[PDB]
Amino acid sequence: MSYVSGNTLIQHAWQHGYAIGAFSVHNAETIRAILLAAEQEQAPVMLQIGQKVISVMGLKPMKEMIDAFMHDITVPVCIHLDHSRSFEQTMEAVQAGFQSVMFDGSHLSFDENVRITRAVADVAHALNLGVEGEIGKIGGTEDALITSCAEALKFSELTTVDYLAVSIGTAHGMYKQEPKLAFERLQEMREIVKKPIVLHGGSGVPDEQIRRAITLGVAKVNVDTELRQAFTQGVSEVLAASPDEYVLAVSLGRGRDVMQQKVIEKIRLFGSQGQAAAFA
Amino acid sequence: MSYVSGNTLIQHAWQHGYAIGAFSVHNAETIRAILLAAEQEQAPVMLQIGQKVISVMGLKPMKEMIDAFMHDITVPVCIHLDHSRSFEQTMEAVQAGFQSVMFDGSHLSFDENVRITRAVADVAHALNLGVEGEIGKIGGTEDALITSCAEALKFSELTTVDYLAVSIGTAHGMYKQEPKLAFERLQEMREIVKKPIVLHGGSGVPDEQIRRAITLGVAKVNVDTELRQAFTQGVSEVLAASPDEYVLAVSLGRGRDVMQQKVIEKIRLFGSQGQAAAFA
Amino acid sequence: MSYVSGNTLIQHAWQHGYAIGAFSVHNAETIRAILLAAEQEQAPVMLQIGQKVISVMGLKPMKEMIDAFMHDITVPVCIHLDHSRSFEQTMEAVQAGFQSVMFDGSHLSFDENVRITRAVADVAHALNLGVEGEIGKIGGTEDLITSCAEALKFSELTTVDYLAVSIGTAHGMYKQEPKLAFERLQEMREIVKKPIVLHGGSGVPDEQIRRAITLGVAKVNVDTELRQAFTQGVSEVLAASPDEYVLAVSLGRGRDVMQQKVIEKIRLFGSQGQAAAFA
Amino acid sequence: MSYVSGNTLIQHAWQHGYAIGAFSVHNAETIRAILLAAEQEQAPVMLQIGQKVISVMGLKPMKEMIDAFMHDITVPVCIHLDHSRSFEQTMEAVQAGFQSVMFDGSHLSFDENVRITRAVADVAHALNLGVEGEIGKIGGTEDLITSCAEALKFSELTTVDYLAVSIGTAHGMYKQEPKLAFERLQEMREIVKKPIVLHGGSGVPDEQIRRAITLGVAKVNVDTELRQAFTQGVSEVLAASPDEYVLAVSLGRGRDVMQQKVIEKIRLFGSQGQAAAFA
Ligand SMILES: O=C(COP(=O)(O)O)[C@@H](O)[C@H](O)[C@H](O)CS(=O)(=O)O
Ligand SMILES: O=C(COP(=O)(O)O)[C@@H](O)[C@H](O)[C@H](O)CS(=O)(=O)O
Ligand SMILES: O=C(COP(=O)(O)O)[C@@H](O)[C@H](O)[C@H](O)CS(=O)(=O)O
Ligand SMILES: O=C(COP(=O)(O)O)[C@@H](O)[C@H](O)[C@H](O)CS(=O)(=O)O
Ligand code: NA
Ligand code: NA
Ligand code: NA
Ligand code: NA
Ligand SMILES: [Zn+2]
Ligand SMILES: [Zn+2]
Ligand SMILES: [Zn+2]
Ligand SMILES: [Zn+2]
Repeated sequence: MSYVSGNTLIQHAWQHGYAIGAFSVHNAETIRAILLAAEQEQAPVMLQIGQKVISVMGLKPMKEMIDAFMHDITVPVCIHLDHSRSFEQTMEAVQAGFQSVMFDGSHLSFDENVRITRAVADVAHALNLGVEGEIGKIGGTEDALITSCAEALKFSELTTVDYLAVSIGTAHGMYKQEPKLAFERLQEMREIVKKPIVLHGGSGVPDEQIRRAITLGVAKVNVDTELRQAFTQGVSEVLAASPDEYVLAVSLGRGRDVMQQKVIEKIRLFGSQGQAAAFA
Repeated sequence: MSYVSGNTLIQHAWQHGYAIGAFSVHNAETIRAILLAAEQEQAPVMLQIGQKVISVMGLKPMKEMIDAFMHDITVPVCIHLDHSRSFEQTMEAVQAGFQSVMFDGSHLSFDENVRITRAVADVAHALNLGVEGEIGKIGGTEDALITSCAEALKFSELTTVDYLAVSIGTAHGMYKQEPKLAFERLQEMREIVKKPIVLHGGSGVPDEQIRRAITLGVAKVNVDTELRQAFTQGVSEVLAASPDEYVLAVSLGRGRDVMQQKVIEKIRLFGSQGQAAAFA
Repeated sequence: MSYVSGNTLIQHAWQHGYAIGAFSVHNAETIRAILLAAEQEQAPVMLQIGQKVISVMGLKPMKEMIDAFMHDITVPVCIHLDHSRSFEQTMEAVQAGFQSVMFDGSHLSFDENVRITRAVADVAHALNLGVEGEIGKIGGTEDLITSCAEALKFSELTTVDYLAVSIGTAHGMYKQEPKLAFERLQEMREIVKKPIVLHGGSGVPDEQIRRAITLGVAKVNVDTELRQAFTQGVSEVLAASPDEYVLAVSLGRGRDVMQQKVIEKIRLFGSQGQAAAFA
Repeated sequence: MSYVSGNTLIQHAWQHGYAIGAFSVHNAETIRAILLAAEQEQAPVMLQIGQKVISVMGLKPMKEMIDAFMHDITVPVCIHLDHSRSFEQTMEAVQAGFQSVMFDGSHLSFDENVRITRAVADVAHALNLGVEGEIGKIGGTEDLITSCAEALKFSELTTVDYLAVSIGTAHGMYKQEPKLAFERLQEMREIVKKPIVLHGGSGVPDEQIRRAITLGVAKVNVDTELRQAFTQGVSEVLAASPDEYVLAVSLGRGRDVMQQKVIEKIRLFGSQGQAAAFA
C-alpha cells in the first residue's frame, strides 16, 4: 500500500508552497472518487474519516474499506481522523493504523485542549503519524472569532502539533455570505508560528482566496460538503431524468464521476498535481 | 466471522422446506442493508457478488467490504459468486475465500457446461464451499424455454452441483407480464433430481408463487433488481423533496433503510426468519 | 480470536486468589508449547514478547506468529510487551494490537518513570488493554526491596493496572534459593491494593509462589525456566542421536518438555479451569 | 510482499540456464535462514512447505509465518506445497495463497496421477501459480529411472509447468554417492522440453548439480541438508554449554549455519544476483 504519514505529506506541501487536499469519505463510491482523482492527478492526498461517517459506517470499517480500494493506487495516501473530540476515539484510529489524526479540543478550555492534544501528539510522534490540533472555534454557516497569533504560537509550542487548525474566516457547510479570509493573520502565523496551517471549511471558498492562503502557509485544505454536493448532483441528473433507473452503477456511478471531477478540480486548485513524484 | 458454506445453508433450507435469500450487493450501504436485515430476522443469508459489481468495484474489494461490515453480525452469512462465465473468475472467488460459487455455463453447449461445472464443483467439494450450476438459459424481461427434468437430472449427476439453477418461468429484471412458474416441472425435479433448486429472477414474482415454489424444493431465491428499486426509491423520497440535501447519511441512509425493509420482507417470505438458531 | 485485555485477566485472578502465568515466547515451538498447555489446562494465559525476542525476530512478526497459532485456541490469551524501556516501542505494541504492555521505567528517576508510565497508562486505559509499570530495580542472579510508600505513590500517580515491585526475586537461574519479602507484600496488599506482578518467577520455590499469590501476586513472569525445559528436551534427542536431523523430533521434544513445565506453572498459579470464568 | 508465481521463477531459470533453490521450511528460524540467504544473495527462492511441517505446525500457520517474516524482503519469493498426495490439501494451499503447488501422484496409477494432476494444473493455470507433478517414484536413501516417453506423455496430458522425474536421486542422507541419469535428462531436454525438478537434492555432488542444471533442471529441492546444518549449529552450542538456555544463541547458531548452507546452494544453482531479472 502507498500509505504515508500525514506529517511527511503536509511538511512537503508546506515547504514547497502547495497544499494537500483532505477529502472527506462517506462510503465506497466516495472513496473511489477521491482515489481515482488522486491517481489521475498524480497527487498525494488525504482521505478524512470524520464524526458523521464514524456514526454511520464505523471507524474500523471505513479504514478497512479504504484499504480494500487501494489495490491499484500508487500515489501517496494518508488516512486522517477528522474532528475527534475524544482521546479514546483518537487512540482507536491510532490502533487501526491511521496516518494522521486531528484531536479537536477547540470546545475545551485552553489548558484542557493543550493537555489532551499534547498527549495525542506524543503518541503520533512516537509512531510517525501526523497530528492536527485546533485552537479557536470554527462553526457552521447556517473579527472576534479570529484566532490571535499569540494564542496560536502558545498552543503550537505547548502541544507540538505538526499542523494547526485556526479560525481565519471560514465555517463548515454551504456559505450564506461569501467568506473573506484573515490573510494578515495567516501571514503573521507563517512568520511567527512557523507551522503548516489547516484550512477548515474549504468548501465554497473562492478559488483566488484559497490560492492566496496557500501562499501564506495553508498546507492542508479540508473539503467535504462540496464533494457531497457534487455526488448528490450527479445522482440527481440520473434519477430526475429516469426515476426508474435502478442500476446503481449508473445513478451512483454518475455521482461518483461528478465527485471525481470536483476532486480533480480541488487537487489542481491546491497545487498538488504531479507532486506524487516528489515522494517516489 | 459467522461465515458458513453455502452448501450447509442450502441443504438445511432444502431439508426443512424453506429458502435462503440470495441478495445481490453493490456497495457499502447495500451490504449493510442486507446484513442488518438478516441480523434483525435472525436469519441465515447469502450475499451475492455478481458480474456488474465485479466490473464496477472488483471481486476482492467487494469481498473485503463484506468482511469489514461483519464485525457485529452473528447470523450465518455466505458470500456467493453469481453468474460467473469464467473458470478463472470462479477460481479467483475460491481463492478470495467465498463460501459459494455459481459457474453459469448456460450459454455453453451441454458438454462444455458439464465439463467446466464439474471442475468447479470438484474444487468446491474439496474446500467445503457451495457450488451452483445452471442448465437452461434464463434471460431478461425486456413452454420451450423450460428445462426438462431429464436434462436437469443428467446435468446434476454429471456435475455434482450442490444446488441447481433451471429455467422454470422466471427472467431477470422488472417483469413486463406477471410470470407463471412451472410448478409441475419443479415437482418432477424434486422427486427425480432430488437437489435444492435455485430460483433466478426472484424480483417481482408474486409472493404466492414464491411460497409454493419453496414447498416444491426451491431452496435459494435470488433477489437483486427489487432491492435496487427499493434503494433507489428511498434515495428519491429524499432528493426529490430536498434537491439540496447533501448529507449522504440522509439520502443514501434512506435508500439503505427502505432496502433493509424489502430484505426483511423477502427473508420472511422465504421462511428463513429465526433459522439462525438451527446453526448455532 | 480468544484475545482478552490483560486488565480483565489480572483483575479476575487478583479477586479470586490466583495468578495468571506470563510465559515468555521466543519462536514457533515456544508459542505452541504455551498455547497447548493453556488449552489443556483450560487456563487464561499471558504470552510475553520481551526485548530479546524483539531484537531477534521483531515485535510485529512475533505478534503475527502468535496470531497464526491461535486458530484452534479457545482459552483467554493476552499478548503482553515485557520490559519495554521506550515510549515508542510501547506505542508500537499498542498499534500492533497487544492486550497488555509493561513500560519498565525502573532505570529512570522516580519522576521520569512516573511521567512516561502515566502517559502509557492513559493510552492503555483508552483502548481497554492492561498496563504494567515497575518501581524498584530487579536485576539478574549472576550479580533492594521496594518501600510500601513508594509503591503506593507510584501506583496512584501512574494509574497502572498491575505493579512490578522489588520483593526478593531476580532474573535468571538462581544461584542461592530466594526468600520473598512476604511482610512487604502483605503491607502492599492492605495499602497499595493493586494486583502485584512477580518478576523473576523462574526457580522460585512452589510454596513461596503459593504464599505470594495469597498476598496479591496476580501475574507471575516465567521465561528462563521454560527455556531450560525447552533446551533440556532438545538435548535428550541430540546428545543421544547427533545425526537426528528431523526438527519435528529434536525441537518437538523441546516443545513437549516445555509444554509440561508450562502445565506445571499454570497449576502452581491456580489458573487451571479458570477459562470458564471468562466465557 | 515480493511474492511471485513459481511458473514465472522456474521458466526464467530454465531459459537462462540456472535453477531456483526450493528450500524446505520447518519453523521460524528456518524460514528466516532461507529468506536472509536469499536477500543476501539477491536471489529468487522457493520456500517449500511439505507434509511433515504440515502435520506439526499446520499449512495455514506456516503460510502466515512466512508472511510475517517477509516484511523486510525484496527478492522474489514463491511459497510452494511439497509432496501433496491429496486434491483437497492442494486446493487448501491454493486457497491460502501459495504461489506454487506439487501434486505428487507418483504412488497412483498412471491414469489417476494424470487425472488429478491435470485437475490441479487447470486450477494453477487459472490463478497464475506454478504447478509441479511427478512421474516415477523417488524413495528414501535408507532403502527406477523415468522413461522419456512416459515423461513426455504425462507432461502433455497434465500440462504441468515443471516436472519431477526419477533420475537417480533419493530423499535423505545418501549412503553411497548418487550418479544422476544424465543421458536420460538430456533426452528429456530435447523431447519433453519442460523445466525439470530435482528431488533429493541434499548431498548430490556439486558437479553433478551443475551438469543437471545445464540439461534443464530448473528447480532443486533441498531439505535434509539444511536440517543437518541447522542441527549441527545447535549442537556446537549445547554440547559446549548444556546449560546455555538463551535460544537466541543455541537456535540462532542453528539459523546461522543453515543460512550459510542456503547461500552455498543458491550460488551452486546459479540463482545469485537473479532478483534483478524480475524487478
Ligand atoms: O473542516 C471541514 C471542511 O468543511 P466544509 O466541507 O463544509 O467546507 C471538514 O473537515 C468538515 O468539518 C467535516 O465534514 C465534519 S465530520 O467530522 O466529517 O462530521
Ligand atoms: O438471478 C438473479 C435475480 O434477478 P432479478 O433480481 O432481476 O429478479 C440475480 O442472481 C441477477 O441475475 C443478477 O443481478 C445479475 S449480476 O451477475 O449481478 O450482474
Ligand atoms: O521478568 C521475567 C522473568 O525472569 P526469569 O524467567 O528469569 O525468572 C521475564 O519477564 C524476563 O525478565 C525476560 O526474560 C527478559 S526479556 O525482556 O524477555 O528480554
Ligand atoms: O524432495 C525433497 C528433497 O529431499 P532431500 O532434502 O532429502 O534431498 C524435499 O522436497 C523433501 O522430499 C521433503 O523433505 C519431504 S516433506 O514433504 O517435507 O515431508
Ligand atoms: Na465551507
Ligand atoms: Na425478476
Ligand atoms: Na529467576
Ligand atoms: Na537426498
Ligand atoms: Zn472542521
Ligand atoms: Zn440469474
Ligand atoms: Zn522482569
Ligand atoms: Zn521429493
